[PDB]
Amino acid sequence: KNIIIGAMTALITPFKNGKVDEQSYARLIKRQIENGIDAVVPVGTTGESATLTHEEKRTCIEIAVETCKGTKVKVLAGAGSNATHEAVGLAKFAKEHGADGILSVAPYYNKPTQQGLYEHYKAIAQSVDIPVLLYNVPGRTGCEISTDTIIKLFRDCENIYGVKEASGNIDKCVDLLAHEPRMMLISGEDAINYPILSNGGKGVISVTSNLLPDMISALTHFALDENYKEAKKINDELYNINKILFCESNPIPIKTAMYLAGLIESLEFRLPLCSPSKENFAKIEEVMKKYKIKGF
Amino acid sequence: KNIIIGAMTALITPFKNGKVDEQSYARLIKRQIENGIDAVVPVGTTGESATLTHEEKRTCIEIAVETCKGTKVKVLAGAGSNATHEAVGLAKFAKEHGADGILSVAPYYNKPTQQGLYEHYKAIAQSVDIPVLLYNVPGRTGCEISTDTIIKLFRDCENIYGVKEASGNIDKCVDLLAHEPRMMLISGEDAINYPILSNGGKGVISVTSNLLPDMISALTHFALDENYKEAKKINDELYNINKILFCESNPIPIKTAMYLAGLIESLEFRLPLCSPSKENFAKIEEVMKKYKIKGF
Amino acid sequence: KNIIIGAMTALITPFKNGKVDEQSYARLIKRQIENGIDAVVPVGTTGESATLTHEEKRTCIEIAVETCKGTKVKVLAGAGSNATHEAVGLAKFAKEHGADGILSVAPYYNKPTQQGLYEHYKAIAQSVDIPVLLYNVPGRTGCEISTDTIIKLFRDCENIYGVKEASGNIDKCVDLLAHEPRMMLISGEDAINYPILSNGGKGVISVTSNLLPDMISALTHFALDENYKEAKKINDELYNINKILFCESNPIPIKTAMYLAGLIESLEFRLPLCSPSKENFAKIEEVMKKYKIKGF
Amino acid sequence: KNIIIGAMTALITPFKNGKVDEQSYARLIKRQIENGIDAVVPVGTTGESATLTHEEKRTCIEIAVETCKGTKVKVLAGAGSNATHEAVGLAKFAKEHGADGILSVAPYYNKPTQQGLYEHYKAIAQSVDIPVLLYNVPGRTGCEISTDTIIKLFRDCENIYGVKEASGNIDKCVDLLAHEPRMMLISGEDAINYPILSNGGKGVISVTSNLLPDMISALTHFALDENYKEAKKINDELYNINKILFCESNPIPIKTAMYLAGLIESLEFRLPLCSPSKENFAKIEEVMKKYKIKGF
Ligand SMILES: [Mg+2]
Ligand SMILES: [Mg+2]
Ligand SMILES: [Mg+2]
Ligand SMILES: [Mg+2]
Ligand SMILES: [Mg+2]
Repeated sequence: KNIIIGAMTALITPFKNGKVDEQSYARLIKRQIENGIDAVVPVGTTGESATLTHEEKRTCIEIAVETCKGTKVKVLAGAGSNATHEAVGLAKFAKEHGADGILSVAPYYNKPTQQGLYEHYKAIAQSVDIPVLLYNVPGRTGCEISTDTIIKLFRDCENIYGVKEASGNIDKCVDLLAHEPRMMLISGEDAINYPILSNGGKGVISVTSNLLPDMISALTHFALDENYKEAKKINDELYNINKILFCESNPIPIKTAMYLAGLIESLEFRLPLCSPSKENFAKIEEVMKKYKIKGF
Repeated sequence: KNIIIGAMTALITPFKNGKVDEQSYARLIKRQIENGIDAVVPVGTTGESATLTHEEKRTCIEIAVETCKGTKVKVLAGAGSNATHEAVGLAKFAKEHGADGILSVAPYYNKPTQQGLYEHYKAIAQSVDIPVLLYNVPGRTGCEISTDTIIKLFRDCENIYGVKEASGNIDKCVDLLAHEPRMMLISGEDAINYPILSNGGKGVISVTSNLLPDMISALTHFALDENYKEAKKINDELYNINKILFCESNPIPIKTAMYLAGLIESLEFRLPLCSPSKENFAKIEEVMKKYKIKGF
Repeated sequence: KNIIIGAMTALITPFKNGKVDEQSYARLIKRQIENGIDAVVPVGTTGESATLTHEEKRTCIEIAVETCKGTKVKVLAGAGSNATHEAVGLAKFAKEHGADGILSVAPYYNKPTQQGLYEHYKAIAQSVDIPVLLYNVPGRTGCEISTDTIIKLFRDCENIYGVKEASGNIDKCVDLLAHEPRMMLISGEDAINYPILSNGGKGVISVTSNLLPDMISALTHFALDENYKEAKKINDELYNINKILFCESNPIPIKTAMYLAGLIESLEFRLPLCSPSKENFAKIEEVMKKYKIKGF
Repeated sequence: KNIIIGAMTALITPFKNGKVDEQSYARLIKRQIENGIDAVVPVGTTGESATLTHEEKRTCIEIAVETCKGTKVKVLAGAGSNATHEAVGLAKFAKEHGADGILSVAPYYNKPTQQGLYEHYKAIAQSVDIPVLLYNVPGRTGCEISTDTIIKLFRDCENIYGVKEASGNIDKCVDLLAHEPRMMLISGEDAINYPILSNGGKGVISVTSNLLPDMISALTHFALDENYKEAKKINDELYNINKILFCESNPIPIKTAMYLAGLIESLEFRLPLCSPSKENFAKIEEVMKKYKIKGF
C-alpha cells in the first residue's frame, strides 16, 4: 500500500478581516516544511473545516499542494463529511487538486452503525486512487469506528492504509496493531504521541507542531528510529503545552498560541468558535514561556 | 414570547430510488395532522438532515408548510448548523419558505465553548422574527448547552423561547425550570416524555409519533391538561417501543418500523445510514406487535 | 408485601471527640419525627457506615428504634456489605434490634455479575422476615442492579419490596415501574425527588431532610397526595441546596451544613472523609441562608 | 526509596468446600516463583479480599511469606480498606507477618476527596516502615487518586514509592512520569502492560500471570532491558487472553481458566461472586487453547 506517515501537522487556518489569510497560510506551511515536518493536513479539525466554504477548502488545499511542490512534504487533505455522497465528492476533489492523500473523519452527528461506517469508507476509497487515512475521534463525532471495522476496511480497500486515533484509548491501539500489524496507526493526540509510536504507530497528526514543529518532528523521527529514550524525553517535556493546548476546544488554544508567538496577525475564529476566556489566554501565555518557539 | 409547543413529530424523510418521495412525505404529514399532532418538525435529526441537499430541505419544508395550511398544525423547521454563518442562512431561508419557527441544533463536531454557543444562537435569533427553539443532544454533537447558557439566551433574545432536550438528564430538566420557569422545555427523548412533561415541560418533539401519532398526541395533551395519571399510563405502555426505536441509531429503527407497518414503500436510507441488522430488524417487528398502528 | 415508604432520612452520624454522640443522635431523630418524617435510615451512606464499628452500628440502630417507639416513624436500617456472608449477618443483626426493615446496598468494589447480585440478595432476603429495600448507587459501587435483576428479586423474594435509586437515570425509573408497577421505587437523589415521585415512586431516602426535614416530608406527602404543583414547587425551591450538598462527596456537605446550623457540636468525620475546602465551606454556608432551618 | 518492582502476580485465592485451600495456595505460589515472577500479591482484588476474614487474610499472607523465604521473590501484601483506621491496622498486620511491602487500594464506596485520600495514605505510610504502593482503580472504587495527589504522597511520605494503575488512561501514565520520573508506575491492566512499561513503568501486578506467569515475566524483563520489540511481541500475543480474562468481572474468568487448566481443584467463589455464564465459560476455554499453560 501507498502510505503517508511520519511527523504531520493539522494546519490552523488563519483569518484576516473575516477571510482566509492566504499569504499567512502559505508562509505557515513553509515554516512547517523548514522544521522537518513530513506532511501537512489542510482543512482538518484544527483548520476549522466546519466553517469554511467549499471554495475556501479548495483554496487551502491548493495552497498546501503548491507550497509542498519540489519538497519531500506530502499533502494529506482533510476531506470528510457525515454524508457519504459529499465525502466521496470531497475525496475526488482533493485528488483533482493534487493532494497526496486524504484524511476522512468518521461521520459526526448522525451516528452511523459499524455496517454504515464500512459502506461509507468503502465508497470513499473506491472513488479515488490515493491513500485514505481513517480518522476516529468519538468525543467530537458521537460515534466510534470499531477495531473490527478499521481492520476490515484496511483489508478490503486498497487505499485505506491506517487510522488517525484521537480516542485516549491505548488499549484500542494495542488491539489494532496486535491483530493487524500492517496498518499505519497515527497519533491524533499530542500528549500520548510517544506511547502510540512506541507501540508501533508510524506517525502523528499534531496540533502542537503548529507551534513547535521542530520538537514534534524530532520526537517522531527519534521514535521511528527506535531511539525511544530521546522520543520519550521530548514527549515528557511537551506534556504541559500538549495539555494546555486543549484548555478550551481545539483550535481555540493553538490559534491563541500562534497569535501570542507572532506567527499570525489576528486572533480570529469563525463562529461558533471564538476567543478563549481571559484565564485560559493567560494560562496559554504562561505555559509557552518554557518552550523555544521557532520563528519564520 | 411567541411559542410553539404541544405534541410535535420529527418527521422521517422517505426515499424512493434515492430521491425524496414527495407524495409519501405529504401523506405522512397528513396522517400526523389527523391524529392530533400540534406541530411537525421537517428535516430534523430523524429526517436525516445531514444527508439532504439545501434544495431537498427547502422541498421538505415547503411540503410541510403546504400540508399544514388550513389547520392549526405549525411547522417548526430544522435549520441548524455547526457553522454560524450557515445556521443564520438556514434560519432566514426557513422563514422565507413559511416555517412558523425553527429548531436549531447545537453545533456538532467543532465543540464551541459556552461563549461561542451564546454568540452562535444570538446571531441566529437576531436574523429572523419567528420563534427559535434550541436543541441540546450531547450524545450526537459532542457539546452541551449549559443551563446557564440556555437561560441567558432565553432572557436576552426575544425569539428564543425554550430548548428541546435529548440528554437523558432529568436533573438538568429540574435545573432549567427551577431557575427559569417561563421557558418551554420540550422532550426530545420519547421514553421520558411523561417525566419531562410532569415537571412543567410543555411538549415533545417525538420519534415514536411517526409510528404512533395518536398515542403520543394523547399522552402530551393529557399531561398539558394536568391529567397526569392518563399521561403516565400511555408513557408506560409506550416504553418498549420507545426503547426499541433506538436499538440502532435513530432514524434506522423508526424507518424500519414505518416500512414494516406499510406506511412507507421502501426501506431506504442515505449513506452513512443503512438497513438495521437482521437481528434488530426482528426485534423491532416483535415489539411492534403489542401496539395498534394507525393507517392512513 | 410489607413495605416502608414515604419521606425518609439517611441520618448523619455525629461524632464528638471521635465517638458517636449518642444524645445528639437521639436529639436529631426526634427532630425528624417532629417535622413529619415517615422513617429514619440509621447507618446508611450518609451515616458514614464504612467507618463505624459493628458495635457502633448497633448503638445507632438501637437509638433509632427506641426514639421512634410509640410514634408512627419506622426504622429502615442500613445493613449492606459487599460480602454476602456479612450482609446476611448484618441483616440478622438489624432485625434483632427492632428495625422495621433494612436498606441493603449493592455490593461495592468487587463488581458482582447480575447472577451474583441475585444470589446475594436472595441470601439476604431469606435470612430475615422483615422488608428489604435494594439500594442501587453505581457511581459509588461500580456495579448496577439491572432493571431485570431488581424485578426478578421483587417477584421471587417475599421481603424485597423495592429499590432506592441513586443513579441519575429517570429512564430506568420509567423502565422499573412500567414493567413492575407493584414495586416501591424510592428516590435516593434529592434533586430529582419530585420527578421520581411523579412517575409513581412512593418515597425518598434523603440527604437534604437532615437539614430541612419539614420541606422534604411536605414535598413527599404533596406528591403522594397527587398535589404535583405543590410538590414540584418545593422540589424547585430545594434545587440549589440539593445540589450544593454534593459540592463534595456526601456526607461532607450535609454534616458541614448541620454544624453551621448549630444542629451538631463539632464538624468531625472519620477518615478518609474530612472537612471540605474553605471555598466549599463558604459555598454551602451561602446557599443555606435562603432556607428556613427548623431548630430542635 | 525501597521499592518492589518487576513482574508481579495478583494471586487468586482457591477455595475447597468453602474454605481457603491452603495447600493449593502454597503450590500456586511456588509455581509463580519457578516461572520468573519477582513478587506475589496475596489478598488483592484478584484474591477476593472483600470476602475473606481477617483470619484468612493473615493465613494467605503467612503462606506467601513462608513460601518466598530463601528466594528473591518479594511479598507485596494487599492491605487496603475504605476506613483509614482499618487500613492502618491491616498495614501494621501485614508488616508484622513479614510482608515486604503493602498494596493499598484507594477507598471504595465512600468517595473521599483528594484531601481525604492524602490523609488516608499518609496515615498508612506513617504506620509502617515497609514500602507502600498506591492502587488506583476508579471503575471499582468510584474515586480517582489524581496525578497531583499521587505525586504529593510520593514526595511527602518516605515509604510510598509508586502506584499500581488500573485506569485505562495512558495520558495519566505520561502525566505521572513526566512530572515525577522517580516513582514506580506499575501496570494493573494486563492488556496495556507493554505501553505502560515502555513509557518508564517498572513493573506489573498482573491477573494473566496467574495462568501464564512465564509469559508475563518475560514480557516485563524484556521491557525493563529496553528489548521493546520482544516485550511488545508478547504483549500482542497475550491481548486475546488478556481481554477474555475480563469477559466477566475479575477474578471470575481467571479462576475459571485456572480450573480449566487443572491448576485448582474446584471452581469455587464466595458470594456475591459466582460462576461465569455457560457461554463465557466456553469463550474462556476456547481462548486458552492458543496458549501454552505451564503446569506444576
Ligand atoms: Mg518517514
Ligand atoms: Mg476486537
Ligand atoms: Mg444552576
Ligand atoms: Mg525476602
Ligand atoms: Mg538482561
